Amino acid sequence: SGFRKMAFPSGKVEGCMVQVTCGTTTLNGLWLDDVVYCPRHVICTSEDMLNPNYEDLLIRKSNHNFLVQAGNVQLRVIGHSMQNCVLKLKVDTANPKTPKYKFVRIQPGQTFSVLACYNGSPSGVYQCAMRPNFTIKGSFLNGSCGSVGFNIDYDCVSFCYMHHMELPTGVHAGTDLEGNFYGPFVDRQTAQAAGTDTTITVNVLAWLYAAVINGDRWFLNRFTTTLNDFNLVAMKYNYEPLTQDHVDILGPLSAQTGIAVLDMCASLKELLQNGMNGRTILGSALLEDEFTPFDVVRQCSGVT
Amino acid sequence: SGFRKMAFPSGKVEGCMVQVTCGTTTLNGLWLDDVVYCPRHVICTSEDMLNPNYEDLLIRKSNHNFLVQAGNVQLRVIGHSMQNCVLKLKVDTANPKTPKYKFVRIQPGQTFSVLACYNGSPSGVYQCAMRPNFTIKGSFLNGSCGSVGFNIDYDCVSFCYMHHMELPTGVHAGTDLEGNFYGPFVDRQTAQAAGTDTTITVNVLAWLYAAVINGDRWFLNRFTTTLNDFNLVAMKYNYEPLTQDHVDILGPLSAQTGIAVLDMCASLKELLQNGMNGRTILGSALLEDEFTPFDVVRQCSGVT
Ligand SMILES: CS(=O)(=O)NCC[C@@H]1CCCCN1CC(=O)Nc1cccnc1
Ligand SMILES: CS(=O)(=O)NCC[C@@H]1CCCCN1CC(=O)Nc1cccnc1
Repeated sequence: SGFRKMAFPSGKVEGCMVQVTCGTTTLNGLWLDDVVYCPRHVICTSEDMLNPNYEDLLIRKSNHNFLVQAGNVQLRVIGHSMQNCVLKLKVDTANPKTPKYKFVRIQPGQTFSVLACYNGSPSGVYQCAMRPNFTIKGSFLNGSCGSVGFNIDYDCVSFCYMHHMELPTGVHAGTDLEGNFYGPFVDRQTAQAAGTDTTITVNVLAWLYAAVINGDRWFLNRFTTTLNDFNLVAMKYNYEPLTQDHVDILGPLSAQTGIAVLDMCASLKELLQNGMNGRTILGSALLEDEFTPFDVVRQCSGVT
Repeated sequence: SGFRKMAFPSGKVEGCMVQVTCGTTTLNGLWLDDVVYCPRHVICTSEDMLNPNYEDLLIRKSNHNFLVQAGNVQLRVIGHSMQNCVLKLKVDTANPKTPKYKFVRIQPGQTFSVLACYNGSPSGVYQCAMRPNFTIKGSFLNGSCGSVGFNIDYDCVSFCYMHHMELPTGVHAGTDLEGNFYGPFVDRQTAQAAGTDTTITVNVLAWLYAAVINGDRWFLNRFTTTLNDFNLVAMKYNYEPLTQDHVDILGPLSAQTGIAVLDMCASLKELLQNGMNGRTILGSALLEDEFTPFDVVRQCSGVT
């Protein structure tokens, strides 16, 4: 009973967080095996951030200039390299708490947990989604850079995000663990505006299935629709187009509830056109889109 | 930038979760020092749950009937006792991962993180609040009993909740770590209806301060009110009465933003009377009440 915005247990990732300092800038690093990954903007001063030339700035940096501390103990840096927008600091000690891990690059609409850190110390964990405009709506202050996003499949942590910046509008941008930004963003203090933050339709549908499974059924109507008809309405409301791949992904939820995917689309179409009328669904007055179909199945089945 | 429903990092609590089985019932236990705490209903069969006599049922149980497994290894039970609605199983091994801890009994309106577990294995973490009717709106399935709620102050985990049951309406009830239920609930499969789930006014105000700090200011109006005038409106909307103690607790948020607490009350009064008009505050279409003033300060300051 009940449906909550749930993050993965963060323990495995807490065991990887370290503090990285270069000059007067301190941010977070991810320590996996004998490598510490961190945003390359750790080498910048506030005056460098306006138009940094990372290759040039890195020439003035040596291994001993990167101070890495895990807990209250210092790690010895024996190498450093830049891969895209991340620095990889080779240390002389493999992280004894390194979990089984992968680096994955997620697609928009995919959700993940963020372990927000400051000074290499965890402050909290929350669930995010990669928006269709490649931003994330996180909760990050100065010092949170290097905090990571991840998913866990039993005992393997798939790291998908590393926090790099906040845009002037308060939304967030970062990279995968190979240092490639999600979206068109760059690690520079410049005019970077996000595109349209459309709603992740397949995720809203998954959450409507979660509401039916949990007893919230008032929005179920007597209508059906087609993908093309639904998509005409979805476009109008700034919702992402629904594809047959999304319908296939919702199949297990459709099977468990006996509600055909296109019927749920028609209910969603009426919610968009009529509004909620002061009513709530799973304690929310808006259509939640940061639960994937996989998250709904996992939460409704108790996957550990 | 940004404000998220954030849970505490769960690592310290993950190191305490064990599986407890008695007969055909398997639930979760909390292993701190050489004691495993778990709901006493682990001794019940589905036929016992209708009108259980826990003292009588416990007579038929011996130490060897409680199977405790931490990871894939079995713990030896050398004693057992019932304290209120929890069982304390003494084991021969102190939990090597026992963090610094306290057992606290929270008041309604207080928030906490829940590490939802099944078979002693963590599945997810989310943030909850003890409702004014002493229920919690969690996400718990069969097997989640024994999952705990907690707060962390630097390195000391204060355990405040242990999950025991779901009411027929899908809301949740549990105890503190001394086995005393929050509210009038009992660990019996019987007619237990919750009282009015009023809104935690002081928490809504704290979240409105968080919205102002994060740029969402559209709801700020040109009015002020008094505690008595505000409370007349609060009663009408099923909001908890606001006291001078709550005003004092909001003082740091009032100071940081320069918005007098009573002025924020007047903004909240207008939001109640006029509604949101299709607008959102911190990405929500309803007034969020599961952030305490302390949570707002902690998140807005980056406490680790
Ligand atoms: C906001 S801006 O005028 O576009 N300049 C961004 C500043 C630089 C641009 C280059 C990379 C470092 N940031 C710092 C940064 O974004 N820190 C931060 C703070 C809060 C939340 N998240 C991260
Ligand atoms: C729902 S009732 O008809 O009031 N009976 C409650 C059953 C017994 C009553 C006595 C204690 C054990 N529960 C089982 C229980 O609530 N399990 C569960 C399941 C999902 C979420 N959370 C917990």
